[PDB]
Amino acid sequence: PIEVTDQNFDETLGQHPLVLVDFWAEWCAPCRMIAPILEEIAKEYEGKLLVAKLDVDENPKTAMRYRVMSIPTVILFKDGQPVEVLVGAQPKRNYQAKIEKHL
Ligand SMILES: [Cl-]
Ligand SMILES: [Cl-]
Ligand SMILES: [Cl-]
Ligand SMILES: [Cl-]
Ligand SMILES: [Cl-]
Ligand SMILES: [Cl-]
Repeated sequence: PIEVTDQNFDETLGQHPLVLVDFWAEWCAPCRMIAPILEEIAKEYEGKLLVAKLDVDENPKTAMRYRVMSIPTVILFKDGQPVEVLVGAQPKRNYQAKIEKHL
């Protein structure tokens, strides 16, 4: 699980096939809840998926870009292009479902 920033967000996206981007903030409790879940996700799909984390407090223009207004927001990118969105703090199986739809 790596960090993405306003500078390298587009590099990372065009550099990897499948990228799961977690829009989060340090002060958010449902963020903290899915955080260990998303790295089990990272392990499970270690070779076909890159998990990235976007701090919306440090990267407001990136959050503004995709209009991420409420977090635990997870967006799936399939070829630099967004294909799935998960808006709540959710069970691991819900992420697994949308990842495998594009595997
Ligand atoms: Cl690629
Ligand atoms: Cl920014
Ligand atoms: Cl939530
Ligand atoms: Cl459950
Ligand atoms: Cl499990
Ligand atoms: Cl689950």
